[PDB]
Amino acid sequence: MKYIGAHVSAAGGLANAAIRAAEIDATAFALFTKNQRQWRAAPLTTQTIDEFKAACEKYHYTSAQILPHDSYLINLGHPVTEALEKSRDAFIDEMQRCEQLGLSLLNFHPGSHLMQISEEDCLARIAESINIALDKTQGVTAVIENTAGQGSNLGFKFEHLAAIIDGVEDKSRVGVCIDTCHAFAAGYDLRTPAECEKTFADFARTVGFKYLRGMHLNDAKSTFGSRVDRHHSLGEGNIGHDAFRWIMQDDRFDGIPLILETINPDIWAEEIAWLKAQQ
DNA sequence: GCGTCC
DNA sequence: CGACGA
DNA sequence: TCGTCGGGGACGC
Ligand SMILES: [Zn+2]
Ligand SMILES: [Zn+2]
Ligand SMILES: [Zn+2]
Repeated sequence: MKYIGAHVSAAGGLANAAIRAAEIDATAFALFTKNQRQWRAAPLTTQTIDEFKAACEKYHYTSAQILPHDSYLINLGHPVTEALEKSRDAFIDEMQRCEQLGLSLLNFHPGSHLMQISEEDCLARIAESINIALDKTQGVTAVIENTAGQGSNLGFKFEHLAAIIDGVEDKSRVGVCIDTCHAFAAGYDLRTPAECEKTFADFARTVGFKYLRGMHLNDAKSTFGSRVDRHHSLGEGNIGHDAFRWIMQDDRFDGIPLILETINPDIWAEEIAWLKAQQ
């Protein structure tokens, strides 16, 4: 079975995210456990935690269906030692809030060399940041998102994801989330079923589906190989609808959160139903 | 620099 | 993007 | 329901 949802708002409380997901009839959801544009946040209160867990129980969201996302400020491959340490600290905190919330997946972005260190070195830093985090927590898998390759951001080649995973000690708790907009922006074509085949055979060869732990289902406002990260609603961007029907019909994408991060939340319920109906 | 996006 | 502010 | 912060790294002016 497929779990199909959106990144919903956690304004006014994490439980609100589960409630908003149920309102759009999602069978999966993503959320930020704290604001993603700020370094600090108050510790989770027992009430926040219990309210969240109660909401997930009420609406039948198990941890296998929820894909929290970390902060935009964390750079796990930072070339500067103090900034790298702050990010590593922030990332452990994020993993710990997952532990507290009963969440078992944490989606994050690889990291960026800021043209101060080599790609090789940066990828190894990221792999080490992940080892550090897995060392201080239990039961939460580090899910690496592919990227569009904007600026000095790594993760735009599947080989990057493979190289980070090769550096992770406990491979039982690392995985990947593929974002279709980002893949398309990085040069992986999805505009026809045949191109989808090609792109996911490449993924299979380089990373392998055993590490696939989530998807972000985004059309692209940016163009093919542009290396620009700009989402669009399904069917309205440069990828088009065929890729999404193709993914819904392929059983390799079952049992993982499939998350819309499309740009018009007013149509997520309709995007979710359209995806469901493509199966 | 801006407004905007992720 | 979520908290907050009046 | 509106403007603001926040403050990392970008994009397209
Ligand atoms: Zn992301
Ligand atoms: Zn994404
Ligand atoms: Zn994106």
